[PDB]
Amino acid sequence: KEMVEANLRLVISIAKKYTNRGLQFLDLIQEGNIGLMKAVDKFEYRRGYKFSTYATWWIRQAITRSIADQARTIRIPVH
DNA sequence: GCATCCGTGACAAACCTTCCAGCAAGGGGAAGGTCAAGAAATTAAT
Repeated sequence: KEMVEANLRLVISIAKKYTNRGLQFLDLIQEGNIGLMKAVDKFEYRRGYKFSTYATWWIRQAITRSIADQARTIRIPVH
């Protein structure tokens, strides 16, 4: 909880590059929230990296997944 | 018990799984479509 609450600035700073008129801001924010929640258990911090750098890829994956599944009436898949 | 603030009308990029249609070059099963034999039903001799 404190890990995901200390890094909401990460999702609200990464959600600037995908602010198109397909979805609202809050859906992308809460999809990046579950992407960061997956990155918490996928972190494995013993390599010596920061959480923002590895969490950026997971949150961008969740953002692309939300813009692929949602933001379109005809649901076109992610590929 | 009185002044004052909101509804509401306005002709990215790779990575990996399952699932399904095509072209070989066609055969076979299920299901539905047409030809030559004998049997019903009519008539011209008493």
